[PDB]
Amino acid sequence: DTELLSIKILNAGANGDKVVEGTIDEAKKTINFPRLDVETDFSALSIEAELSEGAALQSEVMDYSMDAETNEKTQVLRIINHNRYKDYLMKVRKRVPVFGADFEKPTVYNFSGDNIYSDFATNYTRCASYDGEHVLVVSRPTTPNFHTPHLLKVSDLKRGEIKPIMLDVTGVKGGTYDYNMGALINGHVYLSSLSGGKVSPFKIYYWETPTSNPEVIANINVGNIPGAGNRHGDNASYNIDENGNGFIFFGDNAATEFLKVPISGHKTVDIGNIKVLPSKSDATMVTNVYRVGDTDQYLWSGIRVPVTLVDESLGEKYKSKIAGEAVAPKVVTFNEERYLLVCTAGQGAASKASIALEVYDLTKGETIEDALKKFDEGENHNPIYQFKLGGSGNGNALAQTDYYIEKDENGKDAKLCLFASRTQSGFVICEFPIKQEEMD
Repeated sequence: DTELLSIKILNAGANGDKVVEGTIDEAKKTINFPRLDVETDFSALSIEAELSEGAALQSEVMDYSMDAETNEKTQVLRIINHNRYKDYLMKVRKRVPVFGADFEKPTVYNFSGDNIYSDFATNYTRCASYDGEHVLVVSRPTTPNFHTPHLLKVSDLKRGEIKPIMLDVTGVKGGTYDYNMGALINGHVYLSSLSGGKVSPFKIYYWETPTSNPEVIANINVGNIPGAGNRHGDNASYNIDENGNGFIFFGDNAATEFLKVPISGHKTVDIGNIKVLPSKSDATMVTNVYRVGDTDQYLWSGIRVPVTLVDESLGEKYKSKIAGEAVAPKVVTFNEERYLLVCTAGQGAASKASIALEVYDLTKGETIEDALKKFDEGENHNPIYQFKLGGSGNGNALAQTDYYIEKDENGKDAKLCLFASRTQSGFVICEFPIKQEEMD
């Protein structure tokens, strides 16, 4: 007959004691095995086989020596008898570690497109934020819902249940709009008013918990800020660390500047150190400035401002090629990879922006500047993941991003959860597992 009925490697693994079964494809005359530990002594693999009556292996020991660079090697396994022989191509492979999120396995909770969150169907809601536990919807009340700003518990939304938890907004008044932007940070809620001129109150409010009374933490007289523009609060980039320290950036409507507003201890706004930073008309009113990790650098982008690495005074360090009206640029580190999370805005009825959550791979490179350079230099500039929110271009295309990382019982990253929201399109939560070794 002359064939190989079964085969095993008897001495795989660091300790040369793992028995690994082979798969024989008789039509193709091939033999495969699951990938072996990289610590295996591949120079002398001992094998055991079942053959047809009378057939012998040439040898029971095979040399699959590979250099550290190579992950696979094929050798001929010959079976012989009294006058016949048959050659099989036997492939042995090393395990290859894998990193980051598996973007091929999204779990999506969609409140956009056909399922657009109702408050997001008008320009009376221009902001939403997410922290894994809730979604904050900064809705100004309007027909027919008349919803004030509220939270939605993520566990409810995953079951398709919309159950608004309204914030206490007693005394939350002042400004051309009482509220417009906001954020969920450290389990707290922040909201800011829209100041329509020098004399319009520019207020920042804080909720310790969802059921707390509101606290006014700032009431900024824009008229007392030398160099400030006319209107603030159309956009906001809240950068507040785990100790409640950082800056809120507020670009003026005319895109002449940003107000950099310092915050410490979660609630203390330093009015004596508000800085006016130069912006440019191409940023537009839809623009954001977000801190890279716990470093002293930030990413700035806008409608006609590609994602740019800048210092804390908005001094330009590196302009990347990531554009397409990507706004709210956040750098996410997850399971040893580094991603850029953006939402494309779609500002102007004629805009051709994707209107989408987009993720770009920025893994290769030491620093964020190196990573942006390496991205720019590569052949492929497509996002590694996209979720289109639907809708079309409008005149108030404010968009937000956020993320949350779930860790396992051992403190290791397990699940990457990404959020984007866009005015008049809605919001999405997209969850991804860590990659698993292609156990092929």
